[PDB]
Amino acid sequence: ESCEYTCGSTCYWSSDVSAAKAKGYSLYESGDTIDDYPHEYHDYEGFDFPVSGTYYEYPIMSDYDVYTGGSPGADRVIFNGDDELAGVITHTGASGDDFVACSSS
Ligand SMILES: Nc1ccn([C@@H]2O[C@H](COP(=O)(O)O[C@H]3[C@@H](F)[C@H](n4cnc5c(=O)[nH]c(N)nc54)O[C@@H]3CO)[C@@H](O)[C@H]2O)c(=O)n1
Repeated sequence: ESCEYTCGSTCYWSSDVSAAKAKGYSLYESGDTIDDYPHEYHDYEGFDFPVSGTYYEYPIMSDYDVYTGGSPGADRVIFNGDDELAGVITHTGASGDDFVACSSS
């Protein structure tokens, strides 16, 4: 129950991240979307993610429910077509539609 990632003030447990990615990926895999998620993520920000691209983003929710439509909020789980985790990012602390990385702890 440690915070794998911390987005602004939000604590995500490894299980939170995994469930988000898992959802995002099962959709990616079928070629489906839910309110435009998962979305390809360009990485214009320049994050040097530990896994290779291309990357996809899927909302990760501060209430810990898996995204299934509606407002996506400020946080995103980044994964690739091999279901690998790249990271967790957020709009929280960034200027607009731009992102900043979530910290570990
Ligand atoms: N400060 C903010 C800003 C947006 N949000 C919500 O975020 C969503 C949409 O955000 P998001 O999923 O990131 O939508 C982004 C992505 F899907 C898409 N995209 C693709 N590649 C990239 C990239 O490298 N960078 C980037 N910033 N956006 C990208 O480009 C749009 C941004 O222009 C919306 O409902 C907003 O209400 C928020 O809660 N707080």
